[PDB]
Amino acid sequence: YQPTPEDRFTFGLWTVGWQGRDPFGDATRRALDPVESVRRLAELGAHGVTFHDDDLIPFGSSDSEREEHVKRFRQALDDTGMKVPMATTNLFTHPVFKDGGFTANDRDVRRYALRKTIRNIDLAVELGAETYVAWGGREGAESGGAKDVRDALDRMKEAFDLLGEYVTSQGYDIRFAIEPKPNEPRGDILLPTVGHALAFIERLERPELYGVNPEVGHEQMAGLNFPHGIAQALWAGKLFHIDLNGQNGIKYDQDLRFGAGDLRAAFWLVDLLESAGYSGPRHFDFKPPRTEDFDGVWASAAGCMRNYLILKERAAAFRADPEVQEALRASRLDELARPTAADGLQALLDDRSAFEEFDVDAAAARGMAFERLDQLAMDHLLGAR
Amino acid sequence: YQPTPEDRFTFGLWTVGWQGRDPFGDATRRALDPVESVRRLAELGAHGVTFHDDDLIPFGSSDSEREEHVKRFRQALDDTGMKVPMATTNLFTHPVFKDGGFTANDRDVRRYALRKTIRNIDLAVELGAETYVAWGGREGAESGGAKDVRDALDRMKEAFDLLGEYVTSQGYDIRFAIEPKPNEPRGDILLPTVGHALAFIERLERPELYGVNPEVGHEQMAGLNFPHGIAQALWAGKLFHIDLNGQNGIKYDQDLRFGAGDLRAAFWLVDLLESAGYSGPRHFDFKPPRTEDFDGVWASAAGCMRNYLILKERAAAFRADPEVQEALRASRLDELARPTAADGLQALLDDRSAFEEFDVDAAAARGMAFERLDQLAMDHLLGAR
Amino acid sequence: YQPTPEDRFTFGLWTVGWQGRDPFGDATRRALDPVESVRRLAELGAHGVTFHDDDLIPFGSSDSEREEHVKRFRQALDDTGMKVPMATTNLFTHPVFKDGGFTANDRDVRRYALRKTIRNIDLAVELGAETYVAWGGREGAESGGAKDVRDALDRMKEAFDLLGEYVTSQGYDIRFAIEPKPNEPRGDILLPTVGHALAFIERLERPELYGVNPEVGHEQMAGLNFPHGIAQALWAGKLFHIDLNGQNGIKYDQDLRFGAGDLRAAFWLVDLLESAGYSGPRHFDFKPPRTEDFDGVWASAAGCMRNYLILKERAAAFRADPEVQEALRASRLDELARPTAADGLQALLDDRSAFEEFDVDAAAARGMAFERLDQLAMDHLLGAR
Amino acid sequence: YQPTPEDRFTFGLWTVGWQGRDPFGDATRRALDPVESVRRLAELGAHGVTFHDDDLIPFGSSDSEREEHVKRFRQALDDTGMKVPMATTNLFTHPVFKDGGFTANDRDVRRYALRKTIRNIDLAVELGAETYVAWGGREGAESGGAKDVRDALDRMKEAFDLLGEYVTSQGYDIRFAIEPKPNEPRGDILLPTVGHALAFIERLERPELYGVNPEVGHEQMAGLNFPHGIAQALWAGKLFHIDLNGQNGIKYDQDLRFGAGDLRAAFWLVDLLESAGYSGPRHFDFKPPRTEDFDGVWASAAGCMRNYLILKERAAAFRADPEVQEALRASRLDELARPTAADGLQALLDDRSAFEEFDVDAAAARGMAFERLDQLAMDHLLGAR
Ligand SMILES: [Mn+2]
Ligand SMILES: [Mn+2]
Ligand SMILES: [Mn+2]
Ligand SMILES: [Mn+2]
Ligand SMILES: [Mn+2]
Ligand SMILES: [Mn+2]
Ligand SMILES: [Mn+2]
Ligand SMILES: [Mn+2]
Repeated sequence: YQPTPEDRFTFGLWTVGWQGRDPFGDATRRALDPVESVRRLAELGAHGVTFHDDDLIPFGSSDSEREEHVKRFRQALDDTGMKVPMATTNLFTHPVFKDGGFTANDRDVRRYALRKTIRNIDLAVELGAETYVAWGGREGAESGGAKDVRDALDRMKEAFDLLGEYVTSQGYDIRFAIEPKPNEPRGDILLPTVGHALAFIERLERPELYGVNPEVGHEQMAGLNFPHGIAQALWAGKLFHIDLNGQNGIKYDQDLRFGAGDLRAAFWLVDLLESAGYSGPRHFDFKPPRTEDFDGVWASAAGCMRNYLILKERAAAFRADPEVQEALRASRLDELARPTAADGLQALLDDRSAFEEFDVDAAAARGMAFERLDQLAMDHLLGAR
Repeated sequence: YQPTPEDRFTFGLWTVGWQGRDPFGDATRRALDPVESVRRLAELGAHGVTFHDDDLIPFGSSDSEREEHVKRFRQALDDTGMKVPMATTNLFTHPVFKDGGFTANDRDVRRYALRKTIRNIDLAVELGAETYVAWGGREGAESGGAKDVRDALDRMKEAFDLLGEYVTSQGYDIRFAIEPKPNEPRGDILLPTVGHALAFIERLERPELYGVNPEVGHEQMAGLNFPHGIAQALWAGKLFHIDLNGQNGIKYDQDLRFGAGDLRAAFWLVDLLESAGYSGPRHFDFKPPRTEDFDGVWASAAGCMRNYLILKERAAAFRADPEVQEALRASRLDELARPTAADGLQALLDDRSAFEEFDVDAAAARGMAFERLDQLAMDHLLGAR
Repeated sequence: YQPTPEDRFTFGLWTVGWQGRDPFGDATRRALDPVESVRRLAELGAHGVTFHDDDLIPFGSSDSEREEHVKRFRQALDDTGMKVPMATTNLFTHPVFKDGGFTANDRDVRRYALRKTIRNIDLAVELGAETYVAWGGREGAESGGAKDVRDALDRMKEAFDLLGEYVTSQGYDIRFAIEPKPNEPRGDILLPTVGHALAFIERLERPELYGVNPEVGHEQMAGLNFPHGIAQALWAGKLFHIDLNGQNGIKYDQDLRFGAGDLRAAFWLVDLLESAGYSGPRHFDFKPPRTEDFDGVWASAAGCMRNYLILKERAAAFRADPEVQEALRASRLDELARPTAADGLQALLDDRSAFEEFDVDAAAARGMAFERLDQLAMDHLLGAR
Repeated sequence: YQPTPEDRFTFGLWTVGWQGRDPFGDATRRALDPVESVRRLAELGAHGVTFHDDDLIPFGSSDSEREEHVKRFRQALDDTGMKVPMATTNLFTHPVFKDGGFTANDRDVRRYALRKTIRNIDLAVELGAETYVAWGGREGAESGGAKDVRDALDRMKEAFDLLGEYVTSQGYDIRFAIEPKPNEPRGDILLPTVGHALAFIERLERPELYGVNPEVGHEQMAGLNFPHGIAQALWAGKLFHIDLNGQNGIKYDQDLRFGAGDLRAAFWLVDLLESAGYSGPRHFDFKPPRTEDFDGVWASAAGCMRNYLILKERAAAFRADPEVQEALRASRLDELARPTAADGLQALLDDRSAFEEFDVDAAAARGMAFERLDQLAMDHLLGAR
C-alpha cells in the first residue's frame, strides 16, 4: 500500500503545517517551511501540494518578500517535480473578514476580498493550478438580523460572476470549486452542503466554470451521507476536486486523517470515486492532532494515503468478486439502470401491468437481499473473505 | 391572534388525523373521518386541507368505495368553503415501496409508483390543488451497496420528467414541489436538503414546473438553518409551498406543532416569509403528540396558527421599530443590499482603494453591532420593548 | 468466524421477529413463532434468547393462553439447550403507557406498570434470567410543563426500590439493568445516557442490585463515545449486560446489525470487552431492515455474530502484536496506569520536581505518538499488516 | 429588566475578555485589563467575576508580576464591591496539557496539573470563592488506543481525592464543581455529560465535597435536554454552580449569550432554577461574537442578564396564572408528586385494582392535555396572554 505520484495524492501546506492552535489551545508545533513540506511529501509519494495565498506568502508581505517566498517554493517544486493542482484564498483568518469576504456587510471589504482572490488566481495559474477553491468560511451569521441571505446570495453571485469574467478575460483554463461547510467558524455558513452549492452554481452567469470541492468532514457535520453527496455531484458533472479526511459525526470540524472517523463511509467513497473514474486530485485537507510531534505529522500524512490505497484494494476486490456480482443481481442493482418508461408516457398510461394488473403483494413479498450484499461488503473491507 | 381564512393556514388530513402509532407504540386515538377533520379545522379558522391519496381513499378501494369517500369529502369542502391547495401521493406506507417508489430497484414498482401518482394528480386538480408535493421518503438506503445513487437520480429525473409531460399534456396549471428530508424512514434519503432538491430540479427537462416544499423539522434534522434554506429557495424563485412544524435539533422527525422546537428559528422564518411576501399556503405538517385526546388534537392545531400569528405580529413590530431600523444601519444591512462592483471588473481592478490603499486595520476595527441588533430582536419576540 | 454457543451470543425475540412496521410504513414480514426463532438461532450458533413479556405472551392473554405460550417456548429451549439469560417488560407499546410506566403522571398507571413488571420477573426467574432489563422508553416529555423531572425521578426511585424489595423478599438472585436512551419515542427520555443511569443507581436503597444495559446505538444517538461509556460502566462495576447493534450517528434509532454503523467504534468496543474480561451475554438488539425477507433476517442475525468474531480476532492480534505493544509504551499508556501521587499529598506539595523545577517546555515538546498507534490499529482492523 | 447585584449575575474574565481567536481566525479585539472588566461589569449591575489562574496572572509570571496582577485586581474588587464566588484552573491552553492535566498519560504532567490547581485554590479562597470549578477539557482522546479510560478514571479519582484532602487539610469551606463537556477540544472528553460527572463523584472518597457545574451549551452539544439534566443534578443535591449561555444544537461550542440558541430551553431552565430556589451564582460562560467591538461586548453581557430577568418574569407569571394551575391539574402534574405505593409492596401486590381489575383501556383513553398546557407556556413566554 505504498503511494506513488501517479495516485495523485495532494496535501495543503496548511495540513502538515498546522501548528496545533485550537479554540482552547496554543500551538504545539513550530511553523513548517513550505520548502520542507514539498520535499517531505515528495519522499512519502505525494503527487502535489496546494496553498492559500497566506500559507505561501505571509499576509502583508512586500512585493520583494512575496517574490522571494514564491521563488524558494518553485525551486522545491522544480527540484522534486511536485505539482500544484489547486490553490485558494484565505478569506477567513484576518479580522477584516470577521463578517465574511464576498458577503461581508461592508462593501469595501467585499471589494478587497475580490482583489485579494484575483491576485492569487494569477499566482495559481503561474503554478499550474487547474482548480481554484473557494471556501466561504466567514459567509453567514450567528444571529437572524445580521445577514439578509437573499442579499448575501446576490453579493455571492456577483463575486463569483466577476471571478468568471476575470478568468475568461485572461483566457485562463482554471476552473472554480466551491467548498460547502454547514457551520464553524460562523454559527451557520451560506451554501452549507454540496446540494446548496450545486443549486447556487446553476444561477451563475457561466455555470460551466464552477463545480464543488466537497469535504468528507463537512457533509458529515450535517449528518449527511458523503458518498451520496459525491454521487449527486458526479451526476451533475460538478466534482472538480475533493477534500479527503475523517470526522466522527456531528461536532466541530475534526479534520482527522483520511480513513479515520467513518471508516465504512470512506470505503463507499473510494468505491464510488474509482468506479466513476474520478480523475481529479485525491486531496487531503486534514490536521495531524496537536498531540503529535513532526514524526507524528508525517505518519498521519502517510496514513491518509495508505488508507486510501487499502480501501481502493478492498473496493476493487468487492466489485471483482463474482459472488458480489451475483448479490448485486439478487438485489436488482442492475434493474435500477434500466429506464423506467423508455416506452413513453402514453405507453405507461395504457399499460395495465403498471397499475390495473400490477400484483402489489407479489412485488412487496420480494426480499431486497440488501443484508447479504452488505455483509459481503463488510467481509471485503475487513479481508474476511 | 384569531386565525381567519385569509391567513391561508392549511393542514394535512394525516396531521390532526394521526392515530399516534410510532415505532414503539400502538394507536392512542381512533381514526378521524376526513369529513369531521374538515369541519373542525374550518371552525378553528383554517383556510384549507391537504391529503395523500391513501388518506382520502383507503388503499385498494373499489371504484364505488373511492367515489363514496371522494363524494363525502367534497360535500364537507362545499359545506365549509374549505379549499384543497395541495395534495400528494403516499409512496412510503405500503410494503411494495420498501425500497422506494420512483427509485425502487424493481422497475415494475417504479412504473406502479408513477401510475399511482398520476391517478391522484387528476383528483388533486379536480379539487383545486395548485401544488402537487412529492416526498420520496423511501428513496435511499441503509447500506452502501443497495443503491447506485447516480442510477437512482437518473430514474428520479425520468419520473419527474414524465409527471411534467403528463401535466403539460392535460393542460393542468398544477406545479410540483419536491420535499427534502435527510433521513427517516430510510437510513439516508435521496435529495436530503433544500439544496440537493434545488440542484436536482435544474436538471429536469421543464424546471419551471418544479419547486421545493421545505419542512422546518426536516432541514433541522441535518442541523441546518431553516430560514437560510428558505432564503435560498426564495432567491431561486422555487418556494412553491412550505411545511410548518417544530423540531428539537438532530433526532427523529418530531413533527411538533409550529412554534414548538426552535422558537427563534420560527420567528426568523415568519419574518422572512412576510418580508418576502410569500403568498403560498401556510401548511402545517405536524402530529399532535400521542399523549393527547381529540381535545388535545384541536388545541395543538389551534396552537400552530396562534404561534404563526404571534410571531407575525412580533416580526412586523421588529421591522417597524425606528430603533431597529437604526440598528440595521449600524450593522450595515443596507450596505449588504448594494452591488459590490456595479462599476465593473476593470474599474474594480484599477481601484487602488480596493487593495493597495485599503486600510484593512481600520475596516477590521469596525464592530458589526450584531449583538445590539439581536437583543432588539429578542426584546420584540418576548414583548419586552 | 463461525459462532459457537460458548460465545454467549443472544438475541431478543423482538429482533429477528421485527415485522418491519416503522413510523411511515406497514409490516413487510409475517409474525415469527418464538419456537421457530429459538430453533433457527440455535442452528446459527446462538447461546440464548431474550424477551419482553408481550413478545412471548400476547397482551391480554388468558392464564390458560399464557400457560400454553410458555409451555411451547420451554419445549423449544429444552430441545435445543438454548438459554434465556435476560428478560424485560414492555412498558412502551400499549397506549396506557403513552406518558410512561414508572413515571406516568397517572398514579394508577404507575402501579399497573409495577404489577406488570413483577409478574414477568417471576417468569424470568422460572426461565433462568440472570438480568432483568428496564428500558423506560416512555419516561420523559415532548414539552417542559408536562413532566416535573425531580418528581419523576422520585417516582422512578420508588419503582426501582420496590422491585429491589420484591426480588429480595423472594430470595431471587436476578439483578436489574437500566437501559439508557436519550430520545425516541419521547422527545427527551429520562436517564438519557449511561452516565445518568449510573448516577441514579447510586441513590437507590440497594444499589448493588442495579447496573446498566447500555446499547451501542443509544449512546451514539447523543453523539457519545460508546467504548468510553462502557469503560466508565466497567469502572463502576455496573456492566451487567450490553446491547450490540449499529447506528449512523445522530438520528432515529436504526438498530442496524452489529458491525454496521460506526465500524471503528465496534472494534474498540470488542477490544475493551475482551480486554476487561466481560463475562455477560453478547446480546444483539437489532432490526433486520424491512427491505429483507426471512432469508435476509437470518443473514442479518448471522452477520451480528460474524462481525463480533472478526473484530475479536483483529483486536486480539492488535494487542498481541509486539510492534503495537512498543507503540503503547511510546504513547505512555503504561505510565497512565501508575498512581499520580502514591507518595501522598504532603510529598506532592513538597516536590519541587512537580512545580518549581518542572520543565513545562520539555514535557510539552514530547510527541504522544498517537497517530502511529492508531494506524497500527487501522492496519490490524483491516488486516493490512 | 435592570440587573442589580442581588440577582447574583457573574461573568468569567475570559468571557467579555475573549479576544475572538477561533480555529480559523486571529483576534478581532485587544486584550482587556481585568480591572476594566470588573469596573464595566459592575456598571452593568453584575454581582461578581470569576477567573482561571492564567486569566488573572499570565502563565510563567514571577512572584513580583503575580503580586502586581493580584494587587490591581483586588483594588478593582474593593473599589466596586464586586465578588469572586468561583475560580478555576487553566489545564487546557498550555501545550504541556495537550493530552490532559489530571489524566495526561505522562505522570509528571498529572503531578504538575495538581500543583497548578492547588496554587490557585489558595488564591480562590483568599478572594472569597465558595466554588472551585474543574473543566477537564483536555481529558480524552481523538483515537481509541490513546487513552485507557478505566486507567484514566483511576487517575482522575486520585486527583480529585487529593484536592479534597488538600481543602480538608487547610480547613477551607470551598467545594468543587466538575464541568462536563462531551467534546471539543478533544475528539471525546471524559465525563461528557452531567450524568457521567454525577456518577463519577459518587466514587470519590469524600463525595460531599464535589458537585457539578453544568453548562447550557455543553449538554446541548450532545443534543440533551439541559433543564432535565439540571433537574437530575438538583435531585442529587449536586448543583453547586451553573454556566449560562446559548447553543444551537449539535455543533462546535458556540458560547452565545444567554437567551440565544434554544430560547424555550432557557425559559424552562429559569423556571426550574427559580422554582427549586437555586441560590448559587447565575454565571455566564459566553463569548461575545468576534464580529463585535467593545461596545458589542458590553451589549452582549447586558443581554445575558436581561434575558434571564425577562424569562424569570415570564416563568413566574406562568406558574402564578390560575389558568396554568388548572392546566397542570388537568395534566395530573399533582398526581406525579404523590408516592406510587406508600401503602407498601405487599399492599401493592394484593391490590386487584392495580392489575386484575385495572381498566387499562379507560386509563389509556385519558388525554394528558399536554398541548393546552404547553401553549399556555408559549403564550406566557411571548407575552401573549
Ligand atoms: Mn474540515
Ligand atoms: Mn477543506
Ligand atoms: Mn416531518
Ligand atoms: Mn412534510
Ligand atoms: Mn435501539
Ligand atoms: Mn436495547
Ligand atoms: Mn462552552
Ligand atoms: Mn463553562
